[PDB]
Amino acid sequence: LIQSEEYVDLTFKLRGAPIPLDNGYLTYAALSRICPPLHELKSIGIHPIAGIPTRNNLLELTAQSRLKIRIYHQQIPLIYPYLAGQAFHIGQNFYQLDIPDYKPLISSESVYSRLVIIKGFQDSTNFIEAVQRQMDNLGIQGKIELLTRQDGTPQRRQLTINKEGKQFKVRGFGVKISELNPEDSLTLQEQGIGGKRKMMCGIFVPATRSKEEEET
RNA sequence: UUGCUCAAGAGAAGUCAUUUAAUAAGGCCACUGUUAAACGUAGGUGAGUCGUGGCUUUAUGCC
Repeated sequence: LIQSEEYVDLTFKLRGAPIPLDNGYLTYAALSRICPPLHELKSIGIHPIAGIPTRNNLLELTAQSRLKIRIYHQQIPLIYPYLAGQAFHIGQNFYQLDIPDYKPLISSESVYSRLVIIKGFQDSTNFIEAVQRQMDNLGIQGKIELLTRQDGTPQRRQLTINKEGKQFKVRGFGVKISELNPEDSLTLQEQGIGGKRKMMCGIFVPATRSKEEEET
């Protein structure tokens, strides 16, 4: 019920050809090529693109599909002229961004992260204690829950970094976090957890997306 | 047993051979969607994969 200050969500309407469901390095590299200053930013995150799933491991862009960026509201003039109204290419297709809209950061008792990556922690228990430690660093208190598939197993995801000729394997979990209170909820939403924040993973969102991800 | 009792209009046959509805035609010439305005002030979101790889002190974050 508390709208966070100093942090906003820059949302660009996204249109173009269908894209892989694991954009990650693809979208990040495209934006970095379009926006050189995006590479050197620190406290910025790119939202997972919202669109229905299509065949293979691709993702189809709808009219509601939009590129959303979480950024310090004073750092917008560093990337706005490079992104607002410009176009970026994923693979061989051209994608166009229009004038973005600002969305405030709302507090929620239960928050969700579709993907959390911590280096060197692959099992569930070590990952859980690592996220507890990360909460301890930021001084946030809450109960950690892991998103599960239809079989109840904790859900894992993989990030493919196509750096140079070799392709890289970075993997993590998707967690659901509640019992946060609005202040710590906003703190976790801005700060995020884990690494690879610009890599379309590690940021947070309300638990409605948690249930939606649980559905499929 | 009925002005009746019985009783095949039956056999066979190409409507055929040939013919351009053809020669010619501009839907054409003309039109202003003219003239004027303070944004005042308060309307929200749809979804994968499975066990360390180049930096960096395991850390923990970058590609």
